[PDB]
Amino acid sequence: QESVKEFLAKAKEEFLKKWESPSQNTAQLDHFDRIKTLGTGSFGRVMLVKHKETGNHYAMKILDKQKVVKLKQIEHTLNEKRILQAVNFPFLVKLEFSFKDNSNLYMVMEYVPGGEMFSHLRRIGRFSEPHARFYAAQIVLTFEYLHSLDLIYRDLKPENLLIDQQGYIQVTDFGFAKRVKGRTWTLCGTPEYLAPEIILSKGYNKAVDWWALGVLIYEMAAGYPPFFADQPIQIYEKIVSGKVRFPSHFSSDLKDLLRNLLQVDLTKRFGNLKNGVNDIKNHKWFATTDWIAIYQRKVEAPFIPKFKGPGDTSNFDDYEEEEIRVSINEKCGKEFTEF
Ligand SMILES: COC(=O)c1coc([C@@H](CO)NC(=O)C(C)(C)C)n1
Repeated sequence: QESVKEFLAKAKEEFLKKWESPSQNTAQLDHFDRIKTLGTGSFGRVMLVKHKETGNHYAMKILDKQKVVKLKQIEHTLNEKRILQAVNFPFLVKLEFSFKDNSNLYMVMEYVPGGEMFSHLRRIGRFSEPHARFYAAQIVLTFEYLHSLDLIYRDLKPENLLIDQQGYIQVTDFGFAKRVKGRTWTLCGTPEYLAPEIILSKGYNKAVDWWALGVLIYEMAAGYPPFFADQPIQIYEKIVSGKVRFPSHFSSDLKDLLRNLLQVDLTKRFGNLKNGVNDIKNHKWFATTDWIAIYQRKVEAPFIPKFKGPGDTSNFDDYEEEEIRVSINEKCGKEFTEF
């Protein structure tokens, strides 16, 4: 479709201009008040902050440079910021500022107050097929955009899909995203969502994102993932067998789509054939989807999250509140020069 082709050609031009000349050093820590920790990991955390002059709220991801180095995430953190400052799509969380100091790296993102899809899915149990399809369509369009820019996302899971004030998705966490024209090799992603070729240590490509979409759609519509088991080794055995059991409540169209996304042979997997994403967009499970209306945000969402305003944290959970310490000495300056 020439209109889609021309849209994607412009998207790639605009991405490349920012990719080749990345913004740097566009805010500083003492311009913000710290409000609350919204999540925390082995080298980073996300905190709600408020800009002291405008009053705007933001989600600030703070990465400790020394822990990034120890956990072998240098390149991944540089990928994340360089990609996020260069992309622009309705269903991606927007990076507003970035900066670093003696101790940390900071990415100041728009704050999405409705919470993770994960919380909502686990609360309700499972989504109906129309509800799962609304979210799936947004992921299909987002992956069409990213892949056209030669980006692989590599962290699709329900925790990374935030629900905005209109009930639409914002994908967050670009920590594993990478610009890859061909193959890449790093072992990364959560166990339930890993494609077989990642588990088997192969050179893999963008087809891993389409596999993960199959896992996500299955989990949204069933309430649990297709290769579930108690420990990773057992999850990995199920994935590489690719034997899947579908609930009888799944439609025949849903099972057919999922057999083609959860195809172990990556050379046969939907999204990775000659017709690319159009095998997915034209599949019968998506026959009711108006792709343009989804992109334009004209479809009424299945679910509007309950929250009181742009500062409400009630859809995220509670963590021990730790200091944001900044050393008097610069740490790991060389490794993070380009941030
Ligand atoms: C716009 O809002 C956000 O980007 C936002 C809100 O809360 C989060 C939290 C929990 O999802 N994430 C983390 O803390 C990680 C450490 C990356 C897992 N991100």
